[PDB]
Amino acid sequence: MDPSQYASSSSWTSFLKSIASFNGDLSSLSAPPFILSPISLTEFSQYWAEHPELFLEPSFINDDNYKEHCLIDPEVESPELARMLAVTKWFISTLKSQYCSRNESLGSEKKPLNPFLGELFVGKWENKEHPEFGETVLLSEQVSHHPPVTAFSIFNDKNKVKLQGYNQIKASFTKSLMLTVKQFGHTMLDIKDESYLVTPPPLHIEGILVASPFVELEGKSYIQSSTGLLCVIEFSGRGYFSGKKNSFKARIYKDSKDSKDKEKALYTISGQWSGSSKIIKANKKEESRLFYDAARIPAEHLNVKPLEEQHPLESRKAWYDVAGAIKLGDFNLIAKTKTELEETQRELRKEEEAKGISWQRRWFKDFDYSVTPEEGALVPEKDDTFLKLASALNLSTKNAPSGTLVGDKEDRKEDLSSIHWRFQRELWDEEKEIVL
Ligand SMILES: C[C@H](CCCC(C)(C)O)[C@H]1CC[C@H]2[C@@H]3CC=C4C[C@@H](O)CC[C@]4(C)[C@H]3CC[C@]12C
Repeated sequence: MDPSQYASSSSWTSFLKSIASFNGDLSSLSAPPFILSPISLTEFSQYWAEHPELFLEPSFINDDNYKEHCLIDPEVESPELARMLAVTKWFISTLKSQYCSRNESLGSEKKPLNPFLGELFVGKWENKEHPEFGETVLLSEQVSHHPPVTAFSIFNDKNKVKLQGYNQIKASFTKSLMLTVKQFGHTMLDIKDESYLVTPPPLHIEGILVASPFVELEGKSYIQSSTGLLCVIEFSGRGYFSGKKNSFKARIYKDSKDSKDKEKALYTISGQWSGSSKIIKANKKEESRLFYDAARIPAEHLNVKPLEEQHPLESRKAWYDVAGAIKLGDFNLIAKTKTELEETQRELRKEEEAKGISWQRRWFKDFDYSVTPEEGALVPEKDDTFLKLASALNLSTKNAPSGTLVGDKEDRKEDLSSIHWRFQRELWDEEKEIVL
């Protein structure tokens, strides 16, 4: 049907009625074919680096050239600050990819494919037009199905820029049918020997009643550097804190302590992350400059090998039949193909249980950060980067919502684990089957 027919359709009405009985698992809802996306969540990891030049920029800034690598402030105080400004610009640049890509390619936000345990998605940004850049690799793996958890790493060996992280969510519907989403997990970016800890923001899905879903961000995100510098990004939409949707205000401080006083902000950035934003240095409001305009720089999609040469665990290869059925809009075929894949997985889980076998993750391992870890689990190292960055930001190391600070209600929750997924580069180095 035409999108103008979605909202009043029998299918959508049935879907909305099933929300009143939501059990916490989004996959239990009856999503009509018109609201389905043929893209799996394991693919979302690619949204962290669709602007290759911004991802790598920090690695080109040093003590001898930093003032030439800060467009909005050729008088920037230090290379550490120039790099924080670059990391902040990169982070803001990821937002349109992360949260607006389906609206552009599908017409609205839609239900992504729920990845199967073990699902992989790999590719690379060859950066052919920039030999100094080198190849940037993406590795994404579904490390959990119950609940869904995606782990990923994006790395550029040539310039020593590496990123790793994981993601999972908890969702709930309000009585007004707003889908509230809390993200869990964090991402770490290493620029040579300098590190940055990034926490994703909470969000909500609007437009459910009218069958035209879209994401709006809320809350805050943090970017804590090993240099002590901290960027605090606050999100809002429509009105109340801004005159337009997809808005934000970011402030960079010398350290976490200073972030307690907005007046101590070294720079203040404001605007729309899906559009343009300006930056002000100190309190010189009369001298604002353009910081980033998402509309001027088209996203660069990574190179993925043809389906013909993909391993059975690779996302597009595995979901091929379902994706085809979704594109055809065939109700019965979508049900048939999806059930075939998911039933096969259920059978595997039951077999492993009967034989006393467990599923082994491929390139990531869960590290128990709790004081009393499981006797067989892996434990963090001495100079763990996450621990030092979390300490500097006074961030909870428990499995609380992303960005939870020590002492917050979520951090004071009883019997809360502290297990975090970490990339094991050695496992990729010794990979014997998967290629790019
Ligand atoms: C599961 C729901 C859709 C449910 C639709 C329904 C209720 C009709 O089935 C989707 C919609 C928006 C999706 C998020 C979009 C962006 C991101 C950022 C990425 O880095 C991690 C995944 C995440 C949080 C998506 C999760 C799934 C979401 C909420």
